[PDB]
Amino acid sequence: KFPRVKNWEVGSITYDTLSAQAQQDGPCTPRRCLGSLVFPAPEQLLSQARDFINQYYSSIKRSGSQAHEQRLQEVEAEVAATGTYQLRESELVFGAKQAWRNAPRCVGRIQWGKLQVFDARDCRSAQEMFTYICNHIKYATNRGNLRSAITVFPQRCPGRGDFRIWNSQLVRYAGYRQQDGSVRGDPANVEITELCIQHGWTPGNGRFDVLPLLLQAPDEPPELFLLPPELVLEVPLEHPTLEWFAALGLRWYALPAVSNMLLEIGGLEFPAAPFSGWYMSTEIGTRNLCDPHRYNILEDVAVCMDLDTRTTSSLWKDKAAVEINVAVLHSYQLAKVTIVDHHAATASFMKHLENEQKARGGCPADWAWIVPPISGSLTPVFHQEMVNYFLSPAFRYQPDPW
Amino acid sequence: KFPRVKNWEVGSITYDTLSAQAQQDGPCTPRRCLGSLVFPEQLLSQARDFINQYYSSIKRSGSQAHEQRLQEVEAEVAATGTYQLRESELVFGAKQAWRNAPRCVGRIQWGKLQVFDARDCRSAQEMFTYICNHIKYATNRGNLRSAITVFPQRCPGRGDFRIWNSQLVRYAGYRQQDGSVRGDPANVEITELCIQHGWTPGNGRFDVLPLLLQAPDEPPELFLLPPELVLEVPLEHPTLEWFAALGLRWYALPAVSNMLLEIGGLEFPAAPFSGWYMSTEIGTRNLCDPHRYNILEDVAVCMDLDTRTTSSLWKDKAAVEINVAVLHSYQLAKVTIVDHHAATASFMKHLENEQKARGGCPADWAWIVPPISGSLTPVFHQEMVNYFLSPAFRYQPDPW
Ligand code: HEM
Ligand code: HEM
Ligand SMILES: Cc1cc(N)nc(COc2cc(CCN3CCC(F)CC3)cc(F)c2F)c1
Ligand SMILES: Cc1cc(N)nc(COc2cc(CCN3CCC(F)CC3)cc(F)c2F)c1
Ligand SMILES: C[C@H](O)[C@H](O)[C@H]1CNc2nc(N)[nH]c(=O)c2N1
Ligand SMILES: C[C@H](O)[C@H](O)[C@H]1CNc2nc(N)[nH]c(=O)c2N1
Ligand SMILES: [Ca+2]
Ligand SMILES: [Ca+2]
Ligand SMILES: [Cl-]
Ligand SMILES: [Cl-]
Ligand SMILES: [Gd]
Ligand SMILES: [Zn+2]
Repeated sequence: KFPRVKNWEVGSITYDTLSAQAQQDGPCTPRRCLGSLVFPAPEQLLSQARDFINQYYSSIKRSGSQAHEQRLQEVEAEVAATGTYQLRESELVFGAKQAWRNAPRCVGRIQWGKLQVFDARDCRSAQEMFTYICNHIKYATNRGNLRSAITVFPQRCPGRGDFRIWNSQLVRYAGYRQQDGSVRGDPANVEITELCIQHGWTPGNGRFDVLPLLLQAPDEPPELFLLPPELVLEVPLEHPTLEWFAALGLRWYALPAVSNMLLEIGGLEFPAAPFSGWYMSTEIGTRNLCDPHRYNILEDVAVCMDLDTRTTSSLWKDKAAVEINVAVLHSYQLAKVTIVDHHAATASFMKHLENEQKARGGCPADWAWIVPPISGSLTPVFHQEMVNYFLSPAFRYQPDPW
Repeated sequence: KFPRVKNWEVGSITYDTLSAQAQQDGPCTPRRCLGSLVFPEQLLSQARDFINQYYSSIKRSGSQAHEQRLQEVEAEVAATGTYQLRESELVFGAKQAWRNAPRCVGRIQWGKLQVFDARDCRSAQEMFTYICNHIKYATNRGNLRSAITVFPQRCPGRGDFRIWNSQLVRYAGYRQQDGSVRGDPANVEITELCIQHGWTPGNGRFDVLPLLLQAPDEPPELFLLPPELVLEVPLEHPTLEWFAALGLRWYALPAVSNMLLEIGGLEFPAAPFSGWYMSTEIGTRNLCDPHRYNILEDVAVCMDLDTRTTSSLWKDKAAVEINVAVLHSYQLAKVTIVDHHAATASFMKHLENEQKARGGCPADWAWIVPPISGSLTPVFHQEMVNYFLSPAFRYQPDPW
């Protein structure tokens, strides 16, 4: 049939009929589920192009119209002559919003229809690429009143290299491999930090050194660009009632801007299409600051809190982590930088699921990524069964360009 | 063909070679993953493969004893349509079924399991006696001890032994003409069955239900558990003195009673098992789930938390203190309990042991990761592979 999906908080039941439209296959089989893994041609292009055009003309309630038939005929002829085609500008906007809407691991998809799409398909150099990125960062940051945005650089085409942003995000803190084997700064960024240095970047020695951008124009080594400090909004972390917390000297940046995914629309591939929204506080407070392999501050906050860290049964870890998340939310609200906490984010996502159930009969969702990393069952998505599948247009992971 | 499995905290890689022996099929397809759903004579080949497991396990594979049990079960199935496990095979099967349970974080303990053979049971009155012995043994005055009691297997033409209750110890749930529930909302159905089959309903929030035991082809029989048999822990907080006044309690012994145990093609629809609690089961799920006791906002109000904005994390702060209360109250009463940090660390060790022992371990990430402080535990960062091995515990249709 169709997967029967239950919400255990309410007792309610839906069927995900949308999953039957899934194209690209996932990693699970009847023998074994791999849902927990992080990373698990004209006729095929036309089939994807056709389906996307159908999606576009459905969205504007013009299916089967003359304009619909003619755009299909047009895409066919371009593919027949060139082996590829070009999106109309309207199709690109629609495609990027659909890719977000289709992203199973994104809890912020209530917002998918409110996405500023910057068309950078006529970009020609790394320098111009940097200008686009700075305007993106300026637009999206908006002095702390964050606006979702994506900039789409030229599509992959035969006979020419890709545009690529080497950095995984537009704003990342350096992670300097200390000589012991430890890291100063963000350990997630040791590799890209070493690539920046190797490409001419004079490194700092702080824990919150903003990395430069390594931008790759087609058939070119990456070129290094320093973000103007006034462009990179940061929030000093303090706690509303733990006054020593500010002395920890913690900071995070305003703008989460993923820059290393591939955007796929109607068979066309955009290997450089950085996108940004605003943070959910648990990404900063729990993951970025408390992961053992990230900044790993949990035990130092707990010790400062004078918690009994000798036994796990005191739940000092849970107490310290809550306060770190309180500090993150308080600090962003204090600095007037958009942020959403995980209760509000997951409530909005439940509303997204209900909208998508009526709109499309389902919503691809990756439960382990939608459930926040603290307080899981205190949010409503915990009790919501979810079906994970791949729709297109899509954001996709891609090999690192080096 | 062998799934690569990464630990993101350490960077370590293993390959799950055990998944290739997945006996049955799970709910997932290449088209769509359904891992988050709670409920997704040829009997000879099952029986054969289990016997091979058993003798491989005692390093007697292909031996004379192996070849003899083989032909024995063959002849038994030919004579009777079913066959009987040797007592030791039953012990090995019960332990394996636990060991193969992907959603159980407690499997570091899988080798210590007291198996109680009740296959000689008939009538519900005998069920009740086997069950009180289990309960007394497993409770052990708060020094909790894992156990299973195996009742007679399903066989053709004969009815089934069924414990109608989902656990041996369940709190009642009652409704009123404001729609709400007093007691445990999860037990409204079993509670009205007990009423309909005789039981006199209390009016409390922690009224222990009676047992509805059913022998083959008779109706289920009410049995009341003796009060001195069901060890409960009044919940108090080490520093929030008003917490005691909320009158919260839970019971010592988690004893699942409604799952089907499957061994070498045989099926036991009544084989209750028990361990001890992980504290987040009580403090987070049973007390704080919106459809269970749902006490979170009650506690937050008593903590003078700001419940009118989500961003004060009042739900998170209240939940931690409820779990602290649970841990403190079980320790004070000297009832075995384990916190989610210690439990997930032990499961990591179990994964390492199982990787060496059989090249993998079926694990359902969504159930291994605790419902609070997820990424603060090491299992959050451990990729896992979920598949079905046999012997196994399975869900089964309710007996009505
Ligand atoms: C506006 C507020 C937004 C919020 C609160 C939000 C939140 C999140 C969170 C918490 C995750 C999990 C990431 C992780 O833990 O690694 C995620 C993933 C993701 N987000 Fe959203 N996001 C927002 C905007 C966007 C936008 C504007 C796009 C694209 C246009 C987008 C696309 C994605 C994708 C593709 C992923 C999945 C990456 C992966 O598969 O690992 N998000 N988001
Ligand atoms: C001894 C300490 C034990 C601990 C701390 C423990 C912990 C847990 C937890 C937290 C779950 C998830 C259940 C839920 O949240 O709904 C679970 C499931 C399970 N346990 Fe264990 N358990 C223990 C003993 C046992 C024993 C002795 C058996 C059988 C011999 C067993 C068999 C199972 C099975 C079959 C499940 C899956 C049930 C489901 O799908 O919800 N467990 N356990
Ligand atoms: C727009 C937006 C808003 C918001 N609030 N949050 C996000 C976070 O989006 C992503 C986060 C990550 C984390 C890196 N993750 C670590 C382990 C492995 F290295 C795999 C990569 C990866 C990724 F691909 C993402 F898309 C995005
Ligand atoms: C021995 C032991 C120790 C321990 N510490 N914990 C457990 C908990 O084992 C189980 C928990 C549940 C959750 C119930 N829930 C009801 C609503 C729906 F029907 C889905 C299931 C079901 C179940 F079948 C279990 F086995 C067992
Ligand atoms: C092993 C596991 O899949 C991995 O650590 C995942 C789990 N869920 C997650 N969920 C989110 N939102 N982000 C993550 O990085 C992860 N990590
Ligand atoms: C929808 C979701 O799969 C369901 O609520 C699961 C999630 N993980 C769980 N994990 C545990 N330990 N116990 C549960 O009951 C659940 N419920
Ligand atoms: Ca009324
Ligand atoms: Ca108040
Ligand atoms: Cl991040
Ligand atoms: Cl329980
Ligand atoms: Gd203070
Ligand atoms: Zn799956």
